[PDB]
Amino acid sequence: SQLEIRDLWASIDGETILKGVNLVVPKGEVHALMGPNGAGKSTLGKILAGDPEYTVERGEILLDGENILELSPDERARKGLFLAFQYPVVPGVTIANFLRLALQAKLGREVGVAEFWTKVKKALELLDWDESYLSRYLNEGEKKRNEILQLLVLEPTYAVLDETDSGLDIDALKVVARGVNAMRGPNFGALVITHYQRILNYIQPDKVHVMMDGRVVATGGPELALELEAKGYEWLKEK
Ligand SMILES: [Cl-]
Repeated sequence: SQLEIRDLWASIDGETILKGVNLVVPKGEVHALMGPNGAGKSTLGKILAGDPEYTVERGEILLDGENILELSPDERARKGLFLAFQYPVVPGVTIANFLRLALQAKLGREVGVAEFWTKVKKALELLDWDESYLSRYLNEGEKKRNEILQLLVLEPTYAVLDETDSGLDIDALKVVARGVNAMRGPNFGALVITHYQRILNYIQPDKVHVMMDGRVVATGGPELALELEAKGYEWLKEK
C-alpha cells in the first residue's frame, strides 16, 4: 500500500551522503521531494533506481511490503517501480517500435499489434496527443516526452521522477505534469524530485518532503513548497 524509504544511510566515493532518510509515499498519492542541490534528493532517486555506484550502509526500501534494495533495476521494475528504457544516439527507430520494445521487456513476452496499439491509443487519449507522434524517430523536452509515453504504457505502480534537470523549462515541466496527472489514481503513487517549486503548480502534491544534509528535515502540504519558493532554502534551514 506504499513505497517506503526506511532509515536509509548511503555513501559514494567513500563519503556518506544519505543520513537516515525516512520517506513514505502511499499508493494513490503524489508527493514532492525538494531540497538544495547536493543535499541528497537526487542521490536518493539514483539509489531507488538501483545505481550500483552507491553503497547502502543501513536501511530498507519497501515496495508494497517487500525490500527491493537487493533487487536489480530490472527486478524492481518487475515489482512495479518505473524504469524507463534507454536507447543510444541510432537512426531509423520509430517511437512506436521503441515503445513496443520497452513494453515487451517490462512484460517478459511478445506483445502483439492489437495489445500494443490498444494500450498506445489509450495513453494518447489520456495525454491528448496525436498518433502521428509515434512515427517520429528516436533522437530526431523530447527525451521527456518519450519517457512520459513509457510511463503511461508500462503502467508502473510507483514512479520516481527527478525533474531537477529540467530547471524552469516550462514546456518540459508541463509534459511531465500531464503524464503524472494522467496516471493519478488508487493504483499509482509518485515522488517528484525537484529543486524549484515551479512544477508543483502543474502537479499538485499531497505532501512535500524537504531534504537537507542527507535527511528529511521538514514535511508539509503544498504550502510548504510555496513558502520555500518565496523565501528560499536558507530560510527553512533556520526555521
Ligand atoms: Cl543530491
